[PDB]
Amino acid sequence: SRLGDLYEEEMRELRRQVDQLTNDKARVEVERDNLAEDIMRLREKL
Amino acid sequence: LYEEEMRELRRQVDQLTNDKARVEVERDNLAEDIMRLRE
Repeated sequence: SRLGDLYEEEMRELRRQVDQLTNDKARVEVERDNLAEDIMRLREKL
Repeated sequence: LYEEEMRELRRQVDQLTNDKARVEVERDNLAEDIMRLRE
């Protein structure tokens, strides 16, 4: 009943949080690597 | 067998959550060093 459907509402919500974090994490990695690029450039300008 | 899913997605989320907190620290320390540099 409401029980059968509730689990689907979870798997949905859970796989949704995954995709969120999966993305947000990729996006932080990019912030990260880029800050490093920036440090490299600033360093070669010595 | 349904739990296996509900608990994997549940772990997978905890993993990502930790992985992302970690990468945020990496990023932020980088940003702080850039400040330390230009500063």
